[PDB]
Amino acid sequence: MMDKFRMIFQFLQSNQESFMNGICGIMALASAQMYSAFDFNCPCLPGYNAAYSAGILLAPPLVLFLLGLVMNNNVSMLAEEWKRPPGRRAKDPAVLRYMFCSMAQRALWAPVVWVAVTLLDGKCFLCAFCTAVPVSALGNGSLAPGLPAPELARLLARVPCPEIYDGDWLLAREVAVRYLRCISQALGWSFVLLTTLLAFVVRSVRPCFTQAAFLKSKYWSHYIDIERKLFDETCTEHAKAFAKVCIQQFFEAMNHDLELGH
Amino acid sequence: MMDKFRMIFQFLQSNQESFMNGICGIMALASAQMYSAFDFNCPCLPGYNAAYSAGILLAPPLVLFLLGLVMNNNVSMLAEEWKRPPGRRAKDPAVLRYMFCSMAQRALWAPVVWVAVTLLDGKCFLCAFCTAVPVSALGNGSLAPGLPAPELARLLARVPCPEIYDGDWLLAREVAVRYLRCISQALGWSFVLLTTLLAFVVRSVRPCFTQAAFLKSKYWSHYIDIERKLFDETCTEHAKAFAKVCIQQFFEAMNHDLELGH
Amino acid sequence: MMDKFRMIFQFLQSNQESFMNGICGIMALASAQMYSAFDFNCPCLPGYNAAYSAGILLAPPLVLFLLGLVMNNNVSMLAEEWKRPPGRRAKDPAVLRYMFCSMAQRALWAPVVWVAVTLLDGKCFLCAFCTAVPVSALGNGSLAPGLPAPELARLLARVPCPEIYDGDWLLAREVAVRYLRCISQALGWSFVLLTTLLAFVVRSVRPCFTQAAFLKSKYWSHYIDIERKLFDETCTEHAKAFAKVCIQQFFEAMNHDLELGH
Amino acid sequence: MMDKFRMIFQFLQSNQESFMNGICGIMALASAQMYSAFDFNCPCLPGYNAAYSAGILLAPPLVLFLLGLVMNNNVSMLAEEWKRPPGRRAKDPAVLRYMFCSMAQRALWAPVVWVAVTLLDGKCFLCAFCTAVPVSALGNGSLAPGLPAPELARLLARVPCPEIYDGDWLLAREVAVRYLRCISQALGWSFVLLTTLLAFVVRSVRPCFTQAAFLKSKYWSHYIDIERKLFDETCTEHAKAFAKVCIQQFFEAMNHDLELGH
Amino acid sequence: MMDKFRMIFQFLQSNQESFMNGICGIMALASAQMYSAFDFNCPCLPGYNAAYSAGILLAPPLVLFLLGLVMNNNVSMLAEEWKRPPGRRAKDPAVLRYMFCSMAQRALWAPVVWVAVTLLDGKCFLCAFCTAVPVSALGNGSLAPGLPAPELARLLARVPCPEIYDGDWLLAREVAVRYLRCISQALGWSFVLLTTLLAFVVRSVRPCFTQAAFLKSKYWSHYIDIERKLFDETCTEHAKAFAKVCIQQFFEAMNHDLELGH
Amino acid sequence: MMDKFRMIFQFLQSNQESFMNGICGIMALASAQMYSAFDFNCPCLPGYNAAYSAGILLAPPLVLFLLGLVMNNNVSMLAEEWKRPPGRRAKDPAVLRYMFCSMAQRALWAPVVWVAVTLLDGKCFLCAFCTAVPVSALGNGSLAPGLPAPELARLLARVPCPEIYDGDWLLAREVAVRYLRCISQALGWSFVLLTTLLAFVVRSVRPCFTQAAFLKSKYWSHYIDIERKLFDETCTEHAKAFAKVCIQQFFEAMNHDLELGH
Repeated sequence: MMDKFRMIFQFLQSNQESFMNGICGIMALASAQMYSAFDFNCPCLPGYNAAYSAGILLAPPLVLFLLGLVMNNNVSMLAEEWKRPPGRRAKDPAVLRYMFCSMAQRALWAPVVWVAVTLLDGKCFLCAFCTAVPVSALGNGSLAPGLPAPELARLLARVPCPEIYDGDWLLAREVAVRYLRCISQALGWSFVLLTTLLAFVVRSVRPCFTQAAFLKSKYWSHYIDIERKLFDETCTEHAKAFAKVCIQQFFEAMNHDLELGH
Repeated sequence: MMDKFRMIFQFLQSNQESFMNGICGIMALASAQMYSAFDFNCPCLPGYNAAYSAGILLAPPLVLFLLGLVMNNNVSMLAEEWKRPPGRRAKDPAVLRYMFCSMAQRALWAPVVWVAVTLLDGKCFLCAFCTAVPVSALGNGSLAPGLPAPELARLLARVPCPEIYDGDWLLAREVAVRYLRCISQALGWSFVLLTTLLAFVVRSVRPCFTQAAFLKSKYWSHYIDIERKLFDETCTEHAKAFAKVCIQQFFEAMNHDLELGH
Repeated sequence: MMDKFRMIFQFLQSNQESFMNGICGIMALASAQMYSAFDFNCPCLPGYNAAYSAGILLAPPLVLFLLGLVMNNNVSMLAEEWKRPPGRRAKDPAVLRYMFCSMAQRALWAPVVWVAVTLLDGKCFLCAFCTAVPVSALGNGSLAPGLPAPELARLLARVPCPEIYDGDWLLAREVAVRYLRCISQALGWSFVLLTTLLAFVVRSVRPCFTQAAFLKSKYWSHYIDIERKLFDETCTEHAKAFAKVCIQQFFEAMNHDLELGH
Repeated sequence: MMDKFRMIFQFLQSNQESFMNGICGIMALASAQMYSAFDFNCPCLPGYNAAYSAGILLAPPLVLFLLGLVMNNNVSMLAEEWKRPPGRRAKDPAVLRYMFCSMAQRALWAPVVWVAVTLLDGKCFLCAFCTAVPVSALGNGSLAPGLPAPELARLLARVPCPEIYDGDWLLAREVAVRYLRCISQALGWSFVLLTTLLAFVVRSVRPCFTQAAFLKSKYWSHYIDIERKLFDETCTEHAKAFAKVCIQQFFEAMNHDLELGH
Repeated sequence: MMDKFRMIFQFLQSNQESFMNGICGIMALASAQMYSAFDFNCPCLPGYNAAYSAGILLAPPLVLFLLGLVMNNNVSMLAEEWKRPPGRRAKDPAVLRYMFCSMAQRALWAPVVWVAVTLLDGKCFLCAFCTAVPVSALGNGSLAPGLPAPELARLLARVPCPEIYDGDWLLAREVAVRYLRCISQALGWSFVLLTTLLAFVVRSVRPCFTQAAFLKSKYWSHYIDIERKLFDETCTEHAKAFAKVCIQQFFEAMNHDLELGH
Repeated sequence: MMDKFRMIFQFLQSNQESFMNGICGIMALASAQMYSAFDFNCPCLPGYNAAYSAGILLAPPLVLFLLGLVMNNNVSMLAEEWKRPPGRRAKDPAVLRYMFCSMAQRALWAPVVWVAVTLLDGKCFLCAFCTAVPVSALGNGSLAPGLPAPELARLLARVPCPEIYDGDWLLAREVAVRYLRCISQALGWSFVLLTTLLAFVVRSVRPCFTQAAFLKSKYWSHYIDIERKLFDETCTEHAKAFAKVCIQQFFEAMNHDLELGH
């Protein structure tokens, strides 16, 4: 099971060449790996499955999203100037609208890798649709020998839980699995395809790439840096002149000498 | 079992990019790992469980909290100036109230990771509510064949202790477990979700972020640095002039020469 | 199974000598390895195979292609100046046609390694043509003992799925496999041969290598570098003169002194 | 068993950020690990246990304490000036009392980690109170079938020694253990809690933190450094002028030439 | 199986001392290792073998050859000036003939290591001549008990495929193998001997080592370096004077000020 | 089997202190290790052995010898000036005879380590003299019960091939082996002794150590270095003045401007 995460492990061990997305690589690479040690096991009960599996395609994604906004050091400047009234805003809506949108496209790198990499291994999908398999399809001389609706859902639904499987009635194990891990791995490619193709279009066309506001932004965020870095200079400077008055008082103020004079 | 902690192990091995929270990463990453080598095993007795399990969601958290306050080098300055009377305080309540509050939000990074990572593996929860499972639910032709209340609590309660399990009466093992590790992993996400969302709000709104007092603080804590660093200069300086009087006395004072003169 | 990817692992660990193709080595080396942890298992059903196997020779290639264009920092400049009308284009079609073509030949290094390295191991090919093997050829006293067409496709088609194989009727297992992994490894060489030989011709002849436009290009792309790098200078410069007016106001504006004066 | 010590192993491997306590980390981290390779096995005899177990909560702690005082380079200066008569002491009792007390709180970091980490694994506690377990409690249809007092102590007392356990009479093995490793791990938390909370109070209040004597101390210990470092200068200086008289005598004193002159 | 390639692995890990051949060591060392992970398994059918084995002594060699020419940065200069007409060639045939020949003797280091290291392990040779072994030689009381020609080729030919071997008729397994891995390892030495001895003669005698043309060559290839390296200087220089006119326009052109003036 | 080569592996990993022999350590250390992965297995047939074993004490040595001459960068200078006529030789026979002899004593470090390290493990010797063992010596109640000459050579000769050994007739296995690995390891020491002792004599006496010609040599080989290193200076110098005439033509020659002028 180490394969899905040990890969980025040496890849992390490989080099130190990246960007903000590589800074996102600090987190989401763990998201490529955090799946590995976090186990998965479904109740194999009659109706809980379709509830439970939807838990592991919506919450842990949404967590990794919101942990992207708070993680970067900008939201206050947008949060601060939004709550204030219009007019008083020292920034145009344009620089707001852009700079707000350039937070999403750096956050979305985690919650798409953690929807691929829990489809390609199918576990998330297996416990979610096993209740409705066409049992007549490849059923070893099938025909549903008088089987009812209840007490068959409790027959099908165990399929992922291996050692507690009921038996050969209208199914083997290795044909009900290994046919739901096929359909799953079809979505996993026909999903990641559509997303990356939609990564094309975005850059390639447009949405708030105006040469005007891009300039004002990068100027501004560059300006906050020099402000913080420079304020410390005046403090340490202005403080240095102030310590000399007091520290000297400790000297010449205990005994004006040492008793250890030989 | 190495997975839960070997992950941060290479992640620790990964790089050296962090902050005070990464300084908290020095500790709490161990808290992500300290769970790994510290075993867990419940008494599997009739009433001790619900006592014992609450031991491992309140004490070891609270320890990691208080080890956060004492660990950082500020509490004296707050502790010193609080015990003194008002008026004599060389600092406003504002700089107190802020600087005191900026100790919590750096300490709380340990005691939330050690409440998630002992819910997602369910062991802490399993030995805490096994005494009340609905045995009729998925009970293999159930009906409670005349079973009493006592001598059934001692029947259910063994469920986590594997090799000492009684038997198939109104239960298998792999259906009483693997249904309490489902409910547990639901809290683990619906908890970590709520917390991180509440990490949003805090930064995003406010609570003592006033531009006034933030300034006075960082100036002040910057000032203590130069004071300590500069005091050593005068000492080593003032001492250097003093050693010359005595060290010379050792010379010219033993024999004023060596007998080894050839 | 680590062999196919652990090789580039130490090879990655080997040194840091490469180029843009070695920059492509950042990705496609993973493509040499990403096959390793991504499992493969075919439905072993009557007609799905020839559908499913074609999934793993066209989609995951095409993904690695489009992830090559978006990955490099040029497509905007081509995308921007293409949507505009002719005439307004500040660049000749020649520099366009070349610079556009020099994106393909840096992208095609991934989608040819991931068509070799899923033929040489034959798994992709095995589940794709097992339905039509000449069963009379090496069939252990063959003759098709009255076997029909249906209920034989479901007999042949299981061949890759080992533990669920039907039996010795007109076949053993280790002669239906180990004869489709021969034919496969013949394409894998007679393919990679043809491609590399076609890598010869390209460089060796020509296609838009004109000394004129190559010059204008590398000049231009060199020019964008100095523009971005130099703009930051004026900002940090022009900003530095501006901070001094405000930062001084914080000083001399809180109390014009400290109450901690002893 | 490597877990309890392999953790600090990579943690030691982690970084090199610490202080005098981290210098104590040089030793006590081994004390976190020295437990690992030093085995434990109790006599499983009738009365020796309660003797023997008390051996491994008092001696190996007390050793790690005294190895803390001697390890640091100060005790002579306190030991030297204590044996002398009062009055002649070149230092006030205050600087003595403080500087003596600042040896304990750097030594106590070892003998509290080696009392936690041999309670949380319970082995030290198991062989110490097995002689008195309430056998009627969870005793598999108990009632003490005429069992005497002697020849039952020799029945209970074997409980930790696994392969030499007598048998099922009024006990199984996995219920007499796994109920004494519960009670133990309760002290281990309710102990480490109380200690760390008492680490709060100490810093937070007081005990010889007077601004007067703290100054004189750190000045003094700073002074011993420059004295030792500077004495070597005069020696190597004063010696250099002295060697020239003799070393020249070796030259011009063997033959005033070489016979190898060609 | 790691031995054949893990050797160069630490040898690669050993040091970084080599030349263009060591640059070829970048590739062919993989060719010493690429054999390791690329499996081998022959059809064990009547006539395909002698076809199939010849596949793995001619194609994968020839690939590693052509990947040597394209890999080095010279073929264009030869390819460019060859297609042109004679007379216009700015270079003598001598510098052509030499410089063209000094491409082969740097490429031939891969396709001789991959013909040795797939003879010394004999697998390539075993599946190629098993159809004609003298069965009477060491045949355990032989005599060919009426065996025909067909239905014996299908008897011999299975010999490499271990678990599907027919049986003891006129052969054991461990005497038909372990006599074709002897004859093979004889060629492997009597081949590598002849080649290295022919490496002697080449250097030691001659073939286009003329002092005249060697000079003109190394001068020329040295000249292309300074040309490329120096062209970038004029560009970045000539561009720097050009950016100042436009970048200033962005300034003073948005608002000529900031609205954030307090 | 890793022991014979894993030793030099960490020894190689040990340090980087050596000379030309250590440069030979680059190769022959592999020769100490190349034995490890190159298998050995003898035909166990009646007469081929004494042929085959002599293959692995003469060819692979002789290869490592000739790979020593060609490997070092001197043979041309000797090869060039030997083919020429006497008189024209710019070097005395003395400097020739010495410099030629100082190639052997740097090459002979490989072909003596690969004759020791395939005697001390005896495999090379076992398959070479098993055909003539005194079977009466330690033969478990021997006497040769009417055994003929043929059909006994095929009885003895299998001895190294373990699983195909015939049986107990006049021999066990573990007494025919483990008496030919004794005699072998006697030569291995009484050989390496004689060689190293002959390494004494050589240095210690003489053979072309004349102070005259040693001087002329090391001067000469020192001179070739400065010649090659210095020639590149004039080229890059003389070329730099030449590029400026042409590179400027590319500028001012495409359009004398850019159309992108805004």
